[PDB]
Amino acid sequence: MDKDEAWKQVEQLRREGATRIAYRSDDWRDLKEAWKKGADILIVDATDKDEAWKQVEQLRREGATEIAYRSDDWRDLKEAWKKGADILIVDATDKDEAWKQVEQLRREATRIAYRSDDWRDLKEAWKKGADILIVDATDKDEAWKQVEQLRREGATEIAYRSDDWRDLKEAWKKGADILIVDA
Repeated sequence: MDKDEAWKQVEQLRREGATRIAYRSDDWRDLKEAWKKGADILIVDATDKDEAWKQVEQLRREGATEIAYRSDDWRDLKEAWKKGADILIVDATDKDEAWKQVEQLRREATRIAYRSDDWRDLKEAWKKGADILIVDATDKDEAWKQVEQLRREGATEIAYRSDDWRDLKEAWKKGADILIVDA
């Protein structure tokens, strides 16, 4: 998970013409650089550091307009929204309480991004209101099959995550619109 390699993936996807590139990191400085290089969606992870909202705060001040935040903890997600995140990432393995909070805000504002390794799960989340459906099957055959099926279902804002721009480009070709470089 090397930053210089990650930035190069963003650069290559930009050269290929992608306009909805995302970048996942725990460091606002790394995210700011990815932003300058072509990433429009900046995902603050810091699933290790608690007050990772400090990172959201700094990116907000720097002027990024699409900041995402991942936590399984609805209280953390809500704080991140308050500090300027507009995309809250919830996971299939999360407690039901996580979606419950992000759904309240989504009605009122925020977008919900749902990560599952089962495409039928992702479809249900789409039907239940999720704005962004993240495919991250490490098997590429299965992952690209999930992207294809979500496109067939009409699910919108399909995302795929990889450390390799070539896999992201294949996902893009098959129907993914958001391409997450995992730094």
